[PDB]
Amino acid sequence: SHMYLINQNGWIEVICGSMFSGKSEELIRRVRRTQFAKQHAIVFKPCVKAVPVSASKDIFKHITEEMDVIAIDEVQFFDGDIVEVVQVLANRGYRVIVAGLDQDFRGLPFGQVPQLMAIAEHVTKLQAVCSACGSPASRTQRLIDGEPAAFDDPIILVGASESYEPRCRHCHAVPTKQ
Amino acid sequence: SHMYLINQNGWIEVICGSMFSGKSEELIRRVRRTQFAKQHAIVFKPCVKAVPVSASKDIFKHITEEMDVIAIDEVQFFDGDIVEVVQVLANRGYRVIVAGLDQDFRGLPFGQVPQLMAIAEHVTKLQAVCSACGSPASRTQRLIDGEPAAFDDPIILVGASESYEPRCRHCHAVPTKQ
Amino acid sequence: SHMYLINQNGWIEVICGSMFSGKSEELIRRVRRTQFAKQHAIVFKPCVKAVPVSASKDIFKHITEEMDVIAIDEVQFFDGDIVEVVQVLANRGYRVIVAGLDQDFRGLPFGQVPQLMAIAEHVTKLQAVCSACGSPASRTQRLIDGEPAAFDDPIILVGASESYEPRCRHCHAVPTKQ
Amino acid sequence: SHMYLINQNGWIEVICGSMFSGKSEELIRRVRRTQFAKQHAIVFKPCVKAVPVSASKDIFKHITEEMDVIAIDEVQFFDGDIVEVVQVLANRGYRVIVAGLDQDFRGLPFGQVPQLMAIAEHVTKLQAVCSACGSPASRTQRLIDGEPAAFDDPIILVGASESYEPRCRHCHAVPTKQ
Ligand SMILES: Cc1cn([C@H]2C[C@H](O)[C@@H](CO)O2)c(=O)[nH]c1=O
Ligand SMILES: Cc1cn([C@H]2C[C@H](O)[C@@H](CO)O2)c(=O)[nH]c1=O
Ligand SMILES: Cc1cn([C@H]2C[C@H](O)[C@@H](CO)O2)c(=O)[nH]c1=O
Ligand SMILES: Cc1cn([C@H]2C[C@H](O)[C@@H](CO)O2)c(=O)[nH]c1=O
Ligand SMILES: [Zn+2]
Ligand SMILES: [Zn+2]
Ligand SMILES: [Zn+2]
Ligand SMILES: [Zn+2]
Repeated sequence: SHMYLINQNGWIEVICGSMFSGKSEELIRRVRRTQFAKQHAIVFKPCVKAVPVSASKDIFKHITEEMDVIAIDEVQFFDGDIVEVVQVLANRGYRVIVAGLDQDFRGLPFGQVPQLMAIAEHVTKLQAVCSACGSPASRTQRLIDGEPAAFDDPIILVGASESYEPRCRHCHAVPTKQ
Repeated sequence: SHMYLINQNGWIEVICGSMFSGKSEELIRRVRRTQFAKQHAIVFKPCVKAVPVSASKDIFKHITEEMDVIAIDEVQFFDGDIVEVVQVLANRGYRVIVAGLDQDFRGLPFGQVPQLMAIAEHVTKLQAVCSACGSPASRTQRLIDGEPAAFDDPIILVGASESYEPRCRHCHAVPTKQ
Repeated sequence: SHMYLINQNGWIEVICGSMFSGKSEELIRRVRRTQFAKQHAIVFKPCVKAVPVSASKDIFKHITEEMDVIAIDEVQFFDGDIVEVVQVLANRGYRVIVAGLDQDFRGLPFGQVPQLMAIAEHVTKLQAVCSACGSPASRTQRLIDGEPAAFDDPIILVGASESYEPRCRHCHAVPTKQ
Repeated sequence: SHMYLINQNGWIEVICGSMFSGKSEELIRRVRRTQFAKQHAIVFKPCVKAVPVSASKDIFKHITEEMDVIAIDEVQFFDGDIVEVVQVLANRGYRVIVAGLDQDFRGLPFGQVPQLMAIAEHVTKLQAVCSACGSPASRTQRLIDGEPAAFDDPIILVGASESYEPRCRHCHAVPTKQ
């Protein structure tokens, strides 16, 4: 015979975009509306309380039937389970709100974020303002001593303003070796 | 003869919605992207610095050719000039970002906000979560000692949580005399 | 004593923008999703069937308890009742979808559209592409024999391509007498 | 030495969602605004003119310096090159508009659509109305003789109403063997 688990009407909201676009601020705006309504919310991170986790499946250990809203920040960093983990959470009737980068510094899709964008009921893509020219940005520029990082430098490198900048595609510079 | 002033490509962004929807937080998110880009921003209020003003036309006194972005919060409160003031600012090439309530406590259009929504290049309408039932809110409920305010009580009454609550239309209650 | 009619969770969606932005096409897209779901829809116009009406209150005569979705096109043209008419429809539990111009040819708010934008749960503002320069348009330019219409010519003038064009604010030209 | 090709300010717009959500209609709305502005547009499909192509890289053969806008429908069907092909088109200064399913019938990410959603400047996710319950849909249900298709049936199966239906997640049924 065939098996069928009946999903509940939870859902997923994805917030994504380059660094500096206010993804985390928008996650928190949404979460805050939640509290004015007196719902129970929890926020997860890698490394209302914010709870660090080393694996996606660890999220389960921290959850209750009491809880209404599950937020996860910096999702690009989450492991390969994260797609399944959020699907199951939504299927259980939770509002799952998820924020992370769409693209790494090369302009390539970051981690499981594209998959989350695909399965999500709602997607919000935020833009920053380009540092070089003032028009809408859609990229994170990595700089090293003022110089644009090469296409071959590591995908993951934890940092902030000291290494990163928002740019439109025109101003985005990712040099390759020949 | 006929006169013609050539507008520049400034524009208007309206952020609106009931109390508690995060209008001001979203104004500030937008303004903050501005600073990461090193643009000059100013924020106006009734009663990056926040500058109180008693009339809309007073905004002009505080502006420069240096400045790039003009934000105005709590726009429902601004006088009858505000439509013209923002049109002229945009026409001068500024990015004008404006936040205020769409509706008063009766569910009726608040101040000049509907007109601003009409002339604006961008409109963003934010929703809170309903306090009574947990579904998307689109109204501000006024309560007085737990009781829903009558349709005849003043349009303007400055307050916060001690008198106000977000609700969907179903849960919104505005009683009338007979 | 005080009276209170309990609203149902109907709602309003406003679609607005300059001529040529595809307001009517988007109204119909939405309406069409409705039919794939086997809901009962009706469309109203001034002058699934499209039904002309000379007054807003006339809409009532054409409605049923069977019906689920009420669409109204060219709302700028509707009389002063239209705000109340749509509020009551929503309050009765209908999905009310409404399309019309945000601005007349002068760049001023058109009819009751700003009020509808204020009371609506959802607002969608569509942009066309500017004819003069190719960037996003937000205005309807009126031309008469190639020449930009004066600020004093009538507010209402029924027409299409033979008199009208979409423009950004920079390219929008509304001359005034001196 | 290192190589650097300077991108132009073209961009990508993704339109996605379940079957029946009006993706193609919205592609055409956008394309049509283009024509009112007198820009040169072309539309591509798998199998203003609509041009069938068997490989993504074939798109190049059909393009000019004259052309301004490149639309591609049913993108889930396009091969592994499509991400690169659209990146390069945007990088060359074209407005690239792309429409396809976010999810296959199992609720899993379809083809290269998630990657396109990640690299795109704009993402629009459209919802249909659920056939079973009338609330917003976010899934395509596959039915075979009235019965929900198993999780193991082929990923690709060309069809329309005779096999497919839009549903919310609650009503979506994808049975598995045990
Ligand atoms: C753009 C980018 C950011 N990051 C990191 C830097 C920050 O710590 C984090 C985004 O907040 O992601 C990468 O690891 N790789 C990248 O390509
Ligand atoms: C909803 C509502 C708010 N307000 C006030 C209360 C707050 O001070 C402000 C919104 O932040 O507006 C009114 O004056 N009238 C109203 O109907
Ligand atoms: C822009 C504009 C359009 N119209 C009319 C022309 C069209 O018939 C209709 C929009 O489809 O509105 C006006 O009457 N006044 C205006 O200012
Ligand atoms: C939902 C779904 C649609 N399709 C096909 C059916 C249609 O021909 C096309 C969407 O228009 O994609 C699949 O091949 N697999 C799927 O899972
Ligand atoms: Zn730039
Ligand atoms: Zn409610
Ligand atoms: Zn223009
Ligand atoms: Zn359903």
